[PDB]
Amino acid sequence: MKNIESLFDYSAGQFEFIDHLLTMGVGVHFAALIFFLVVSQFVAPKYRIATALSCIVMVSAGLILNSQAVMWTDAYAYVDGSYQLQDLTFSNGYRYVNWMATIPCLLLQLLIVLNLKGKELFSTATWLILAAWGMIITGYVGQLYEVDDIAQLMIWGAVSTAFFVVMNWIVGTKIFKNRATMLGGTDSTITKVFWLMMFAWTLYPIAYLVPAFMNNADGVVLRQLLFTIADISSKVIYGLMITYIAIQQSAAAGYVPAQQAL
Ligand SMILES: CCCCCCCC/C=C\CCCCCCCC(=O)OC[C@H](O)CO
Ligand SMILES: *C/C=C(C)/C=C/C=C(C)/C=C/C1=C(C)CCCC1(C)C
Ligand SMILES: CCCCCCCC/C=C\CCCCCCCC(=O)O
Ligand SMILES: CCCCCCCC/C=C\CCCCCCCC(=O)O
Ligand SMILES: [Cl-]
Repeated sequence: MKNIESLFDYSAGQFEFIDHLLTMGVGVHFAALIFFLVVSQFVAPKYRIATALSCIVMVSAGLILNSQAVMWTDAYAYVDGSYQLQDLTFSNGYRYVNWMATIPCLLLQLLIVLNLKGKELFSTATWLILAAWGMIITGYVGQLYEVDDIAQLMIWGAVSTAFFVVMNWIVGTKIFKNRATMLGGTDSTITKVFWLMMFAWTLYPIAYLVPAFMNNADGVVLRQLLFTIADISSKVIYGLMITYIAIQQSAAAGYVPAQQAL
């Protein structure tokens, strides 16, 4: 009742498009899961956790997308020519709770392929996860108000954006100060990963703001479309680049299965 999805009836085309976006997302993540599983054998032990983290992200995201898809079809019924709310079973808040788990995984795999270790790894991961959790929690509280109090959504979103900026500064600083340690020419690749991250993660706050500038049923569809683009880019495409970097550095370090795979 606190999310704008509950305010509207949906045309068959809007309802089925959203359903198909979510089910397509389930398929893409679980297909990618198999890919990350199979190629982990070609990654040196030093980096293999990075590919395992992608597996964890795929199943985490895939399970939440599957849950959203079933909640969506549980919540609405086709009555008198439109899909109408029947039960209070759909909200975006499950995405937020999940980010508490997947964002730390996405950040950790980056730090691993940057060749951080020991105390710097643990210390950097700690500040990044705290910043990320601060971002997610303040965003979560904000979107509880996307119907009733847009001013409060904006203020919680400003606080959340401050955490996002500081998090990105930490990430960027570590990348640019450590890319000279990277093997196999991946010092070039990692810079592209950072820009991909900036682009993809910025789509989420744009989706967060849809209630402020497109509070109608098409805005609900747009938000799910943006989430879908952002999820695939920030998790799947990002994971593929992380895995490429891990295998390339593994090969340059003399791991034979990596050398043969490439
Ligand atoms: C809520 C309103 C707040 C508005 C706030 C607007 C400020 C945005 C400016 C920068 C964002 C930081 C993004 C991080 C970009 C990477 C920075 C970096 O990596 O620094 C390079 C390093 O210094 C070399 O070694
Ligand atoms: C796979 C999911 C990912 C990478 C989620 C990332 C989410 C964010 C970067 C969220 C950022 C937000 C803000 C910067 C302010 C508005 C509230 C958020 C939480 C949507
Ligand atoms: C309050 C929340 C704080 C959470 C801190 C999280 C701590 C994570 C620290 C580092 C995880 C590294 C584990 C995997 C080791 C990879 C190194 C390797 O195998 O080459
Ligand atoms: C229970 C798992 C959550 C772990 C939280 C630990 C990380 C703390 C990070 C920053 C906390 C930001 C506090 C914002 C809460 C205020 C919202 C409210 O209480 O209404
Ligand atoms: Cl997620």
